[PDB]
Amino acid sequence: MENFQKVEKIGEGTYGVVYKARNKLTGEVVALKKIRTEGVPSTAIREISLLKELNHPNIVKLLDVIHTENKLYLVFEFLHQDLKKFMDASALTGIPLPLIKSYLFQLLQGLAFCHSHRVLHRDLKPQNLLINTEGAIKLADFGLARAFGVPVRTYTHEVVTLWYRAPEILLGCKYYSTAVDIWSLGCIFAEMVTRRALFPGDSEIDQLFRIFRTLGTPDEVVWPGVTSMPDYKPSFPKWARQDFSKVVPPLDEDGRSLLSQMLHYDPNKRISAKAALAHPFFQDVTKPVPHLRL
Ligand SMILES: Nc1nc(Nc2ccc(S(N)(=O)=O)cc2)sc1C(=O)c1ccccc1[N+](=O)[O-]
Repeated sequence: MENFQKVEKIGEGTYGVVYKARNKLTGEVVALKKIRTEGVPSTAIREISLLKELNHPNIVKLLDVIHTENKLYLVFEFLHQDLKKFMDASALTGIPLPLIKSYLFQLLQGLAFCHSHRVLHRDLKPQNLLINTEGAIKLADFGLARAFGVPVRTYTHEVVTLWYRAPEILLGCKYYSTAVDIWSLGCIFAEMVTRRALFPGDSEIDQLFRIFRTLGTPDEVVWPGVTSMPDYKPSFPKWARQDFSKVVPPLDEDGRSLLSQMLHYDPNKRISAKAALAHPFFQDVTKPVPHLRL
């Protein structure tokens, strides 16, 4: 900590606190995540160093990893705003479609890259997507397969957002696939368009049921194997799928077609990041400059 001047706290998670800080030596401004433990997991710490090699324009750069004094510090390149704040600042007007499209395209490139390197994000949400004045957007705060005991109560405690969680996770799947990130990104795409969260559940069952109420209760026809999943109950209510044109108006058919493919129930039917990049929706993609108030 003596090597870093804390300028201000820029957030807090269940097991980590994030500060904007300055390197007393270099003068470089960074985001510093501080994580508290009785020796700390080497396995979890392992995966970390791995992320250091994942360098891509749409992935926040992990500069350094420091284990010391029973604390783990992650130092990342600093960006000035997250998508959650940007969406809130743009709620009255809405983000222009060309910017929505550019951000979606860039995030898919980022995912295409991590997925081809067998890296999953696992917890995409607007707060973990960072933007800069040049029109770029980047994936931040990648989640580990396991880096700390199943989070359920933080020091001061904070409510975990389930809004972007894929249905297979909610149904108890033990192994996540790259498809979980595509689902989360589709939820974010919908939110940028409508200016309302797609599935705002306040509990795991409410989250699951909100997804079911919109996309219809899944069955073996659309999702083979779903009725044998760990948390599936034959007692789940059976909702009919809602007309998709009601879900994200006034998004055009190209956008709606791509979103429907990102939200397929079956992880194996859900579009890949690579395939999504080739979807007709991106035929006219460009890279606009966002109006950012910092
Ligand atoms: N790199 C980086 N930059 C940031 N700046 C920032 C500046 C302003 C705002 S805001 N609310 O719009 O004013 C938000 C973020 S956060 C961040 C992260 O890498 C990060 C992102 C999410 C969770 C945890 C971490 N983390 O582990 O450091």
